[PDB]
Amino acid sequence: GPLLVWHRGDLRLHDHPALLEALARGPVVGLVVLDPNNLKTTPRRRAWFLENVRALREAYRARGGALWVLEGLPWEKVPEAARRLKAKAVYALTSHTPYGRYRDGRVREALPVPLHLLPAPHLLPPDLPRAYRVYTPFSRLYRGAAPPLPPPEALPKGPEEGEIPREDPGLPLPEPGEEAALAGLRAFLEAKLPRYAEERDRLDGEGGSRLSPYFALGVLSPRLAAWEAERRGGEGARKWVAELLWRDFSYHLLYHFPWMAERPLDPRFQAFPWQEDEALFQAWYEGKTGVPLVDAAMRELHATGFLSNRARMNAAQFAVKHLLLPWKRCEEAFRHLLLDGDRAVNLQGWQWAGGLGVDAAPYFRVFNPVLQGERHDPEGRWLKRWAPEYPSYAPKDPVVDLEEARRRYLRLARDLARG
Ligand SMILES: Cc1cc2nc3c(=O)[nH]c(=O)nc-3n(C[C@H](O)[C@H](O)[C@H](O)COP(=O)(O)OP(=O)(O)OC[C@H]3O[C@@H](n4cnc5c(N)ncnc54)[C@H](O)[C@@H]3O)c2cc1C
Ligand SMILES: O=c1nc2n(C[C@@H](O)[C@H](O)[C@@H](O)CO)c3cc(O)ccc3cc-2c(=O)[nH]1
Ligand SMILES: [Cl-]
Ligand SMILES: [Cl-]
Ligand SMILES: [Cl-]
Repeated sequence: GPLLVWHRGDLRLHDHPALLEALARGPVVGLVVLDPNNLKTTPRRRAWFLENVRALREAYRARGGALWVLEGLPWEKVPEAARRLKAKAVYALTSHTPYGRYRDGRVREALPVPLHLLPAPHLLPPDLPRAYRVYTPFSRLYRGAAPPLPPPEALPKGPEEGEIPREDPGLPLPEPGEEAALAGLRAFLEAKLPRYAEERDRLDGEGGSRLSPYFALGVLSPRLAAWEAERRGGEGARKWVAELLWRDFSYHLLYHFPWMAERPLDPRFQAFPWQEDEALFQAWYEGKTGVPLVDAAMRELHATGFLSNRARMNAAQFAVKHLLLPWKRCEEAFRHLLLDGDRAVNLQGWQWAGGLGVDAAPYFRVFNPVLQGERHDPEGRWLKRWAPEYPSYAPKDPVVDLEEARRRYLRLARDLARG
């Protein structure tokens, strides 16, 4: 009887504890379940996930192995596959999310064989006992990456079942699959890493790796990435690994503070008088604010499914601080546009950019959207690609009065934080 390897947000063969744990015991068959709880999302994200599942199947086939893909609720389909295959047990990487725990609990109940869950590779795990709200103390627990696990060589023969739907992303996807991811990683470490510290705050994000869409789906292990960067070493290297660690900090935060999906981490802000306003929400959402930087960011996001960190923090903070828009709606609309959209990481980013309690980032830091563009888009090349409407970073009939909006937020936030 084979062992089932159930891939979720780990669509790869390299550094995959569940895959190896299973293969060491006997023949394996891989499984992906196309779960409506994750797939009732935007076309771009459905297609990014589907095409990486397709790539993983190709990877299994190229090694002579079998990847099943079934559609439906995991607690129906996983036991289905285990019965049809006569599997002895199912292996998967632990998910520490509320839905991960719910789903895996229901799967374990419905399976008449063990579900063996192994820790996913991390730089630091999300579920350490100590809760940290601040990145520095959390980051000090990291002492360098453990070595990643090899991929299998050839995989054991088995029967393949199930179809992988072809869906329209509506935009150009990156090349899916771990072969493309690993090529991307090795090029970045070679060419860009040396100046990463000096170039990671560009509005165009061209100093960075552009690997988040692979990290989000586990197509690339963060442990392997951290290990490879550390073997490279030099100055870029420490700073880039620090950013990998921000990803793990985000999982840590949502794990210890699950209620931050509902309300600010900082309790002083839980009564902030946000101002719902359909028109303003839409102006922001569609990048029609009259603020060049913000409009460029949101138009790039709509068209591509990616945005640099420096653009994300400007676009997100503008909504929260300059527009006073309810953050939850904005957060969710933002995640749905992102190929790398990842609930914990996006929540972290929004609560950080919004001055809502992450990393004790102070309320009083308010981006000046013309200075931000001046500092992070040299000859204005980025503004020109994405909103050439605008001759400069100067706001052009902005949907709000920018200085008043600034003064208004700071007044409100000064009352709240210091009262
Ligand atoms: C408002 C806001 C929302 C965000 N939403 C998401 C999201 O849903 N999914 C997502 O993957 N990232 C999100 N980010 C984090 C970050 O901006 C992206 O991961 C980054 O832009 C990816 O570009 P890159 O791969 O070139 O990063 P690099 O600079 O090359 O960094 C390497 C990797 O480290 C991680 N990383 C880098 N910066 C951060 C960060 N600020 N926080 C957490 N991890 C980080 C990512 O996994 C990234 O691929 C958000 C940031 C903000 C401020
Ligand atoms: O196991 C799945 N994971 C999917 N995930 C990956 C996870 O959400 C996965 O369940 C883990 O994130 C939790 O173990 C997706 C992620 C996206 O960004 C977009 C689409 C999906 C779709 C699925 C899916 O159908 N099945
Ligand atoms: Cl979603
Ligand atoms: Cl177990
Ligand atoms: Cl190891």
